[PDB]
Amino acid sequence: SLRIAVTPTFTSYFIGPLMADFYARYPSITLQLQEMSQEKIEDMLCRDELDVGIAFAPVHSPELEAIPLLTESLALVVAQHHPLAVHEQVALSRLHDEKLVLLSAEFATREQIDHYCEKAGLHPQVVIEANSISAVLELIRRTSLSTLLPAAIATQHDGLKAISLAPPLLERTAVLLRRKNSWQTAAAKAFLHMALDKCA
Amino acid sequence: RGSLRIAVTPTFTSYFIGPLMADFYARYPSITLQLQEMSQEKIEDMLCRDELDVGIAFAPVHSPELEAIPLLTESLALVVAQHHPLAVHEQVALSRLHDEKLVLLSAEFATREQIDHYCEKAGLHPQVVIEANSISAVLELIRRTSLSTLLPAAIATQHDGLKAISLAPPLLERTAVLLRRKNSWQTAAAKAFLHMALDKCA
Repeated sequence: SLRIAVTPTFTSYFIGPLMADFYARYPSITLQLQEMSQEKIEDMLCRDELDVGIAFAPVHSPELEAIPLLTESLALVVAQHHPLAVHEQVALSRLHDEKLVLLSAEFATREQIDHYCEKAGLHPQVVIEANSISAVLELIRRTSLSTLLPAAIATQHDGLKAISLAPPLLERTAVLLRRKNSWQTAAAKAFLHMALDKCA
Repeated sequence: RGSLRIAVTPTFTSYFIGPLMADFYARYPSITLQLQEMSQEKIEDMLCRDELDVGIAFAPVHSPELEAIPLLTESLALVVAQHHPLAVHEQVALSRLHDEKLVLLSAEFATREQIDHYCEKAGLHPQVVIEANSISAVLELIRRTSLSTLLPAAIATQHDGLKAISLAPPLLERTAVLLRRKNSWQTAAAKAFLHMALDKCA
């Protein structure tokens, strides 16, 4: 009965493949996956309500151990018919003229976006906000709007492309979390190992 | 030149609201849009407090101060990947669920609540090997395995690698509804949105 929790960005590109592979390898293990804020993941782990979590550094809880997983970098994600979809990379200043669909303020990703946009002197117009990554992706594929999301998400979807931002806007280190000195089951350990191999 | 605050229950995020909002935006680019998926209860509550302009959920509505407009009928289907053994059929007997290993939404979702209730009622107790608090995650799991899930048939249409198999005796059918607080006049945008919502279901 492996209980997994991840911050919202991972749901859109990381966890699906990994869990599918794990299930295929170990069909007898019942899986539970929940996406939620990092704070809630850290708290639930402390209370042994979860076996493994996936979030970002820095971890706020001392009783938790963090193992670097990968680097997540924000890109301008657009549909193939977007004017900028022709480039592989674009200058950060381009954001000024972009009409964006973004995740709402309760998402850590949106918080970081605002902070670093402010820091870089960028204030693009946000015409649409949604509290769902899937909703944002749907909106971008059907319009000429763009969004700011981890580049890894575009790879998962055909009609979407991730445009790297010249001076990068946001880079974060994804981490695997587990409560220290509270030992793991064979399934949990296998899962952690699989998560690392996939990122190797 | 105004704003439009929309709320919808989870299933609509996966097939209905995306196309509708994209069309609305294209038609009225000057209107700022805000979309939030949440439980029906929270949608009804927020509407009563004028914290939303329009909501989409299901009958029956519990709040008297809200007006409901029938939108469409949502029926649960067995959603599988094209390589699923049953993907060859367009319809299967409900008894098939017994042998299915399912990936379902967790207990906090009304959709899961209804699934459990009607399965119990029909004398069906399929094995649930994976639970997730996200429709997207469920879909990704189904695409990559030979498991199946129970979701609105309309979702499969949106995804190529997925097929919705109709259930002989249906399992669950719900009336989707548009919600707006009565006697509290709507903006031009809100009214336009409602009309567009209906046209797309016409």
